[PDB]
Amino acid sequence: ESADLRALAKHLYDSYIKSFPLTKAKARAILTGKKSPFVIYDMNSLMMGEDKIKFKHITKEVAIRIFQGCQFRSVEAVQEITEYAKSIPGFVNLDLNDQVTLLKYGVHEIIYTMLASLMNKDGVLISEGQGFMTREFLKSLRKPFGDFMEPKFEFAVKFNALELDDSDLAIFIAVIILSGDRPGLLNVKPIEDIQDNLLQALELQLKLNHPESSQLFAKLLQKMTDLRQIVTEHVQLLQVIKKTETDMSLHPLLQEIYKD
Amino acid sequence: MESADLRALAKHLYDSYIKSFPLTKAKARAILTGKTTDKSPFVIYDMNSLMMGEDKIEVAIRIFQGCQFRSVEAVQEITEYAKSIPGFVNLDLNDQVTLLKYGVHEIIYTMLASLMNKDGVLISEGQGFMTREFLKSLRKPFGDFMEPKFEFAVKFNALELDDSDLAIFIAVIILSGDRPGLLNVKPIEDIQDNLLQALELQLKLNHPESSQLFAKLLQKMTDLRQIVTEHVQLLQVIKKTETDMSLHPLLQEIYKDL
Ligand SMILES: O=C(O)c1ccc(-c2nn(C(=O)c3c(Cl)cccc3C(F)(F)F)c3ccc(Cl)cc23)c(CNc2ccccc2)c1
Repeated sequence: ESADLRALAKHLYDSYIKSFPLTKAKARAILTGKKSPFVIYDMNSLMMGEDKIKFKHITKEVAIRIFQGCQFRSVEAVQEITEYAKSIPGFVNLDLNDQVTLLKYGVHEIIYTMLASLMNKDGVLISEGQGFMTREFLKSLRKPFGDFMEPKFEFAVKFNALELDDSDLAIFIAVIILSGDRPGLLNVKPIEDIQDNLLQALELQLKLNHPESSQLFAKLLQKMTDLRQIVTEHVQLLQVIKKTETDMSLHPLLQEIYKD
Repeated sequence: MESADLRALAKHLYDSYIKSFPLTKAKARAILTGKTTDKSPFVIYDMNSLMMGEDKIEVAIRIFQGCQFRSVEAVQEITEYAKSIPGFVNLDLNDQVTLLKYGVHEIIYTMLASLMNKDGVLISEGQGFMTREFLKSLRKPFGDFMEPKFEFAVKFNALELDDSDLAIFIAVIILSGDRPGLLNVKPIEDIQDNLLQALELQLKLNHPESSQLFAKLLQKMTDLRQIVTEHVQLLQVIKKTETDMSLHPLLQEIYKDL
């Protein structure tokens, strides 16, 4: 069934390109200077970026504005991921509650995984690659906002040293979604059955796409440990931001859209 | 590596695991499932039978200090095992220490699962058996100390690993190049690369019907990392509430800065 695993890999890659506008291939071409993006490195260039990079989220404090900007984009990504999951063979046949449970607990790990595609050591692409926020500008943010963003850079630097491309990541993402260990799942067996195929598919993909990179399969799986740990730490930052930043108050309809 | 070389590394590690850990999973299962009239444990399920166990083999504190002493013993055995992992003792000293500092706990809960079923845990080299319910009913935060380890053990034991498997898995845990503060990640990763290859072949040969067991076993490393985190936070809570309590220097040092 080797031919079958190559086929599943091809299916997921095609769906991945369609579901996610800014591919890792495209983002790397932009970061490496290969139509140049707008750069945000201080407060003034941010003010000129809102009226130039036309962020879809301007509705008075700067660090809050950035954090909520990250929140809005993440809510957009949850919809893109939801559309991608539907293409995973077997996903839409699962019990409806279980699909909702797999997406509820998986989007956070997928977002961080995919955010690494947009980062280098020096910053992160934004607005489908038209803007660029420097690591230094993010690390220097006041309050606990400065420490929210630096962990994602540290993880992305380690993670990106694996040198995965989009065809690799498309299967990795599918594998995260089909985690049979999410709390409250009603029928674990078909989820773990699908994950086995995706796991076979990822293993073959990495041997063929990285024949020199020994044990790349194992090493990528160990990155799920790091992902789970950073999602957990991130949650505890939200609780602190909710309970300390009353300036982080929103319009009730807005609070409601962004509560997840 | 060549298959014959990986089999040789697997055999070396199994051999050293038998030498370093006196109570193997094989022995613990023979005691837990029994039929054996020579290996039968005394069962501790309440306060009185605990008192009768003292004459055969605050209450919640005594138990906690019991786990602490056994934990130090486990660290000693794990440290003796690590020394046998080819390449380990040639590494920079600080990294040897760093690998053990972050590795021993994940290995302790791994091997603790061998001593557990759904109903309790072997103790005192298999001569006793403390029920899960009795531990869950301990007062203050102590009742919540041991139950996460049970939840992991039930799932982990469903993998049906034996000792030859665990020996290689334990080795892979120690040689993690992602531990905070490592100075020379490359030589650690080259060793883990060999150990990961050895584990792959071993699980394929010993569990050929167990699809993707290699992948499933590695994902269990996620669950280990989370239970270590919870344990540490409980220790900080007990430290600030029981000032009469005290820790072993080996344990003291493992918990400083995660
Ligand atoms: O394109 C994406 O998929 C994408 C996804 C996440 C982020 C981003 N999210 N984020 C969070 O805190 C966060 C995460 Cl990880 C997960 C869930 C909720 C949150 C929440 F709610 F808190 F925001 C960051 C913290 C630090 C950094 Cl450097 C980036 C992030 C970004 C960065 N911005 C962006 C804006 C426009 C266009 C492209 C990019 C992009």
